[PDB]
Amino acid sequence: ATAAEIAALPRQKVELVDPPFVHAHSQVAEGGPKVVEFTMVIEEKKIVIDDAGTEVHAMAFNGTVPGPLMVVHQDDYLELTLINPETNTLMHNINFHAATGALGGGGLTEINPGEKTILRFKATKPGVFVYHCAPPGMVPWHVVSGMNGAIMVLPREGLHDGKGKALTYDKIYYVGEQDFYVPRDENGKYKKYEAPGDAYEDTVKVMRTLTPTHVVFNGAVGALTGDKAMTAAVGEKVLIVHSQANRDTRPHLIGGHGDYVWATGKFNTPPDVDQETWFIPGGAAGAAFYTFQQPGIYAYVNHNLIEAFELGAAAHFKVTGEWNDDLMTSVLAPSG
Amino acid sequence: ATAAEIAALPRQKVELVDPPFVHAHSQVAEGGPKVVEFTMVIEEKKIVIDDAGTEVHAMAFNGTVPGPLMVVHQDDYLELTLINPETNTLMHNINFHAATGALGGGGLTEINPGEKTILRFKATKPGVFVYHCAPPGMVPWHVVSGMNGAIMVLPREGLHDGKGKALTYDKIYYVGEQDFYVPRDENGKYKKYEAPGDAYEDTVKVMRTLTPTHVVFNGAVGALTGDKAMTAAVGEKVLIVHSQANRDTRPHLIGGHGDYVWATGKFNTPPDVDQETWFIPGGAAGAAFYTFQQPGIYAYVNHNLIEAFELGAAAHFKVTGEWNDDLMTSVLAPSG
Amino acid sequence: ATAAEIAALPRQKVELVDPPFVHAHSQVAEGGPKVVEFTMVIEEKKIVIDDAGTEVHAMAFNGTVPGPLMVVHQDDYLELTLINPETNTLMHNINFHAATGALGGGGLTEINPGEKTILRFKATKPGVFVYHCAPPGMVPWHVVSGMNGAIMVLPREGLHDGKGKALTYDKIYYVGEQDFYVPRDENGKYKKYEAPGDAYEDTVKVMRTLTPTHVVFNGAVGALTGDKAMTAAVGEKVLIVHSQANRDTRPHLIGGHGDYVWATGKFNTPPDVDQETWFIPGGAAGAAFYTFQQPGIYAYVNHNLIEAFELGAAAHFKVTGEWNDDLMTSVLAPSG
Ligand SMILES: O=N[O-]
Ligand SMILES: O=N[O-]
Ligand SMILES: O=N[O-]
Ligand SMILES: [Cu+2]
Ligand SMILES: [Cu+2]
Ligand SMILES: [Cu+2]
Ligand SMILES: [Cu+2]
Ligand SMILES: [Cu+2]
Ligand SMILES: [Cu+2]
Ligand SMILES: [Cu+2]
Ligand SMILES: [Cu+2]
Ligand SMILES: [Cu+2]
Repeated sequence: ATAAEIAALPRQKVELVDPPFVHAHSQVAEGGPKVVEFTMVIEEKKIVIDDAGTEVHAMAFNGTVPGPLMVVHQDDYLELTLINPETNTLMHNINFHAATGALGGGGLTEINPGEKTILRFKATKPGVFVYHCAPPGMVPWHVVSGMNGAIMVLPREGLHDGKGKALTYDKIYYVGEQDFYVPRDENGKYKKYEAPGDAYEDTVKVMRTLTPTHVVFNGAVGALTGDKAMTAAVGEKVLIVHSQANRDTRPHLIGGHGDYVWATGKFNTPPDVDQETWFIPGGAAGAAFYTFQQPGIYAYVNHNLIEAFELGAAAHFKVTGEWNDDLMTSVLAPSG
Repeated sequence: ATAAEIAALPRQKVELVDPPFVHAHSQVAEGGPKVVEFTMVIEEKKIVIDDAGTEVHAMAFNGTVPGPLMVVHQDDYLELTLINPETNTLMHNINFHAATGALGGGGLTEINPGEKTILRFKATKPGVFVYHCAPPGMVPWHVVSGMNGAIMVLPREGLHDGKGKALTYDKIYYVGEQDFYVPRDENGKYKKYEAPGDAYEDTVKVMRTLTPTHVVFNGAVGALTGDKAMTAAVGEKVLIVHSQANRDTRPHLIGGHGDYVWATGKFNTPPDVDQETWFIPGGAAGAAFYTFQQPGIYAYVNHNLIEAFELGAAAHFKVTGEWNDDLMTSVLAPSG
Repeated sequence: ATAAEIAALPRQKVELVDPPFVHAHSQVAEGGPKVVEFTMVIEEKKIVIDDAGTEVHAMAFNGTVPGPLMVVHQDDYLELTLINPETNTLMHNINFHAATGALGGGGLTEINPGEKTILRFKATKPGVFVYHCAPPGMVPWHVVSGMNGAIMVLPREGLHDGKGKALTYDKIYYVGEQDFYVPRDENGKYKKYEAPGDAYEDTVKVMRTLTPTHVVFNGAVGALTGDKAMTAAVGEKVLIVHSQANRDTRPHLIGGHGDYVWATGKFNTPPDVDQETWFIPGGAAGAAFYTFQQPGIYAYVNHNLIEAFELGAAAHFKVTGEWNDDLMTSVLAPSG
């Protein structure tokens, strides 16, 4: 496509929504190729990641951890206006694993506080992909400070299983998993810092142990529980998009399954089926499609149970509906 | 199926056998759907896991670590009678990754010492699946104390390769891999405790490092080596079911391969072929099919060689038969 | 084939080249089955792995880390002459994951300093496979000292996608990833030893932590950058073979993708497509096929960014050619 043909394409401005929600979109593409426009302001901010009050000097796209999920269709163009407010102190940029060239866009988006840039790339490959900041000299630090998210490039024809049959979800949720490495003092207590820079040296030491102090969904322990628990109903089809820009994870829906799982996150790669626990490597996004068959509370976790229950990697799904005794029933309740 | 149709289904009691062995079963289903009945008594007991007398207060389904392998066919019902003797001191339950609803059955099987419960679930998805105890608030602890196992839900038509060609094994083994986190004193000696709960705090501290002190098969270092090595003969087709309820593993048959490997452990997902080393994520089970071609001793290991030879993740296969010089031969034996 | 039939097969002597380059070969088999001959001399030498002068007493096949990549075709016979110089002090052998029998050849190739041996095996399974030393009693040690490599067993008819379409690469590179566990003194400084055996004890304690001090490509930090960066040009098809003999890895081409990826490294297992980041379990090799579309410098890393940018797992690709504004363009360059 020439610059003229591209400039002639229709454009649609999209308003991003905070994770785990996803902005309105059409599973099946509307018309031909479009230039989808997104805008994100980078915010360096202090966030609390657990009930104890542990602090992290986050570097958040659109002000959230993970950054929001941008959705486009294959062969559409994603035009991102990225802003780094003069209130920030570090240089930032963005790298789309979905894009091709200049380190995923990182080599063309280096912006200092008080600057902005607009990047456009053709979404040539369908699937879910990770995106993260990557400043030459402190890549891992920025990413484990929460500066990452994901995008979804849907086939123009929507989703299908490995045999041509359509897969249409009723709901979609984006679970961004984050590994945090918070310094501790001699008492084993998490340390606090005045500015993000102050924590760098101590943090790097923790990072080198390759042992995160916290592994959380949506920026904090329990962030997707209670009133923030995700929801569904028996019969409802749900697509759960999951990303981890730095460390491996192994998603598992307790009480359920991944009926169709694109574990590698790429739609032209047939999804695995009837999965109990799938695997997403650090630096990637994956997606699972499931039709709920039983009501009740479900937990969605990274299945290294220590990471799930001791480190923070557990979310909840509240599901309404009629219980199915054929699928499961208590013949004899706990009794003497 | 109607209420009457389900109640009319044949009920069959099956006696379990200890791992790595598997109870008698047929690969191709014999007759229509059945309600297969199993009973397991829970045992809390101290076990030694290495040659240094290191102890673990194990929580074992049916008295073994891993728990035994239950085998049923797709659409059969698995009805488990779970017993927690008055001699035990902890609460227990069971979570079947193969089941649908109530956290895999955990929310319906919480039993205190002196109680029993009967759970029935329809095995709707074919594959090998992990099962483990999962008491709200103490999941990882009981799981890494050995309270986990697996089940195999065979297709009613038996196993087949990605092309539809049947795969019939002559024998089957179940290797359950366990990550243990044993506390050590300031001198580096593993500590001993009077009761399970006494070790809780120290153990959780070790668990948080995400670094197991031991990684073993069948509950102890060397449990499947020497005189307890598994066996086979040249020409024999063997299915090796492998599980890890909490941590990733990478099985490898030294000297052999995984001719067909359902790495995700699910039969409707085509198996990978000619595998050197496969990957099973924590929270799942997988299965490898291999036809032995050469006689001799083979080592079956988790291929992070430190976990295999330093931590204990190594088993052996003793194979009888005639050597094949076409496949391999020493043209010049070691010499000056 | 009988002994006589094999002895009648044509032989071909191959000259090995140092990684990341691969010795001359043909993608499509040039003629019928033959006995491909290779010779490697084991070199026990000191190598500096980082810019801090950190040393490792390496055990290297053919004098390099990783060992060179041997290329044959399915059903050819690989005849390796392994030599252990009198100048060496340790016992060595070789285990081919691609071979069938005697622990992959390790039980037939044990050679003391001043000895040699000739092993011949039939490459019956197509794909990339790991090969490494495995001295009963100290396995993990030699392997994590750099004594491992890989070989490639191409289909007779060359490479194909999942649908049978031919995949012909213009260039091929072999990246051997290595996890090192270097002991430190009480000041956190890496220690040096005058003899290999001298570091054994100290090394074993670091290995127990399952936390490498270094994770590198081709034996050292920055080894595959600058004067050793891999090259290509827009439109060129490149196959990137990657192996890890002891620990998991998740390769990612920054700015690009893995158009076709045999993640398990086995050719009869259909490759995944449009990959952002793939996964290779410790004890295996994988291969990715990509056609560069953009010029510029690309980074190739193990996508646990701490491992890549802090521990050393990073390589570079220098690509010449013209920039493609359709795929990516900076609508608005960084500005006020
Ligand atoms: O099934 N996860 O506890
Ligand atoms: O070749 N097995 O370590
Ligand atoms: O997108 N590679 O860091
Ligand atoms: Cu940034
Ligand atoms: Cu950054
Ligand atoms: Cu990245
Ligand atoms: Cu229990
Ligand atoms: Cu329990
Ligand atoms: Cu579970
Ligand atoms: Cu050696
Ligand atoms: Cu060795
Ligand atoms: Cu090996």
